Amino acid sequence: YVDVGPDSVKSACIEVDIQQTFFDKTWPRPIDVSKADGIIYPQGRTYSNITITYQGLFPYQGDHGDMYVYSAGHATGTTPQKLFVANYSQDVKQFANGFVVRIGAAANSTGTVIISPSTSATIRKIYPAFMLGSSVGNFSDGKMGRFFNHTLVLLPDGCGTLLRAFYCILEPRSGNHCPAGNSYTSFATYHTPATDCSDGNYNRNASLNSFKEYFNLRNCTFMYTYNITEDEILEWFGITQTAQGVHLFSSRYVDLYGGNMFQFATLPVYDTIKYYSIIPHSIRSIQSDRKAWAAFYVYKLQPLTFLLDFSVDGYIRRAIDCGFNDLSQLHCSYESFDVESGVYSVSSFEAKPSGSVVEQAEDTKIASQLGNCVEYSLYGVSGRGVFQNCTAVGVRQQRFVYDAYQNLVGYYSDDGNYYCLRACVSVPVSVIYDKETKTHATLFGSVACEHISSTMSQYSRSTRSMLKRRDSTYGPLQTPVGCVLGLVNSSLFVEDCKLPLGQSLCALPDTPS
Amino acid sequence: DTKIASQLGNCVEYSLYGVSGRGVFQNCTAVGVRQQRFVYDAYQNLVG
Repeated sequence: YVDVGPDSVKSACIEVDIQQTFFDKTWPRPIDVSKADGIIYPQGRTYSNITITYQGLFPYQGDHGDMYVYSAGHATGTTPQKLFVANYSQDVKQFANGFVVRIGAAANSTGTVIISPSTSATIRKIYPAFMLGSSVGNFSDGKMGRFFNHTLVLLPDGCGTLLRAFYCILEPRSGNHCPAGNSYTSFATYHTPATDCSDGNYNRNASLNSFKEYFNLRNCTFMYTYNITEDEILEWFGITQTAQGVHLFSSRYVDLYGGNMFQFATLPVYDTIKYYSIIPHSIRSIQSDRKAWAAFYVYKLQPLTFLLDFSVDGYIRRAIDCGFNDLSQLHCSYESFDVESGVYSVSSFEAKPSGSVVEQAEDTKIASQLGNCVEYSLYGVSGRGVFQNCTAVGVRQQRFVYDAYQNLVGYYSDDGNYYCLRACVSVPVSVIYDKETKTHATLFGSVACEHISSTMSQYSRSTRSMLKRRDSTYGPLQTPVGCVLGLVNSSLFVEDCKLPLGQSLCALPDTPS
Repeated sequence: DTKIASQLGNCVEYSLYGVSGRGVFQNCTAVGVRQQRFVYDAYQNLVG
């Protein structure tokens, strides 16, 4: 196995007190895909200033992320005391095709100390620590997140210039406040800047040793280290896993300023990751010497279709999340960032089915539900639709009434009633776009505004929120063509808007640019 | 294995780290992101 060096000498662990309520903050950071936020650059290829479609793992455009903040622990007077940390050790997540993170975003600004927030200390970048593995479970004290067999460990040591990676078995310790002891609270790691991080000799074992104080390193199959340098700039990092092993990505090695991720490193581990957690960390800084740290964010990767706007230098500068909006769908369908003005049909709303209705004499509450849009099963015949009580048509005894295209028109039930079956009402959608003002509006067809609402139970794709920035302040408007949003009854008479809606209606622009 | 690692401009068969094809090479101004090596067009032909 790997030469881990010495085991920890001290038996007892420094006590960890959970101060999680101090860390409740709301500094959300939605992905800006038009700035290429979170974009992982394509593997093994480059391009010129051409725009292409691409398929790969990406963050959702609407994702605000999960936010975590590291802080200094307890100290008083001129000395360190007990650790005062967030409850992040309990935050076990289901791994889901990798994730990406944003680091140091609030650098070159000020924040608060959090645990003693009234100080209003300036904030600086701090690097995250992580644990990944195939299985989790309870600690001996019932605490969440004990990892089993071998686990991945990612920790910076001391100052941000050194990163270490491990694949090893963790061993619980029987000391005071330690994982096999009965005084255990929560695992955490720490850095002690008063003696660590010396300017002529940064403590390259600092955080690993504080890690070792809670978990012994046994059976270690992989260890790697990486060289980093200090910089206040925002950084991107990510993790994915394939049959080739874990892949590590970063912006730092290649694209420090644009922020596109590149294939920084890979790992030999072929064990599939099922679970992921963040290792909580704290600083053992002296009470007067406290320094606040910039917020840290995590976003999940997803198998999505995107436009990518490559620069003349091969860098991705803009991107479009194709499924995010109806407007985004049009940009992807024409492969462009500058679609011509017009009225365009887009994907329709489905309906969204309710609870199932089942009849099958041979389990007891919903044998009927007269009129909605439900899934059903009728003696092994299945489908979905709206039932309505109506006048008898076909020969009862044979039950199922069909049309010439073999669709179930109706049903004679075991209550003696004939029910008409009309499937469900999908709602067609089109959007009005003007390129010159870069504004838009929508039309729902002849369905009528009685069935339209500010949020929808019916579902197609993601959201219509780009319209709703103005259109959630208005009612739907009934017109002769259809129900619309954002259209305003001006009652003007205009010869030609170049955006006719049919009949005699016309979608006039707000006064041109 | 050691004599024709380059031949600047004719019409040659080539192999570049397992990528193969044939064509004329010409020394020209840099375009794509170096590190990724292979520059492609929208139809996935090796531009450079």
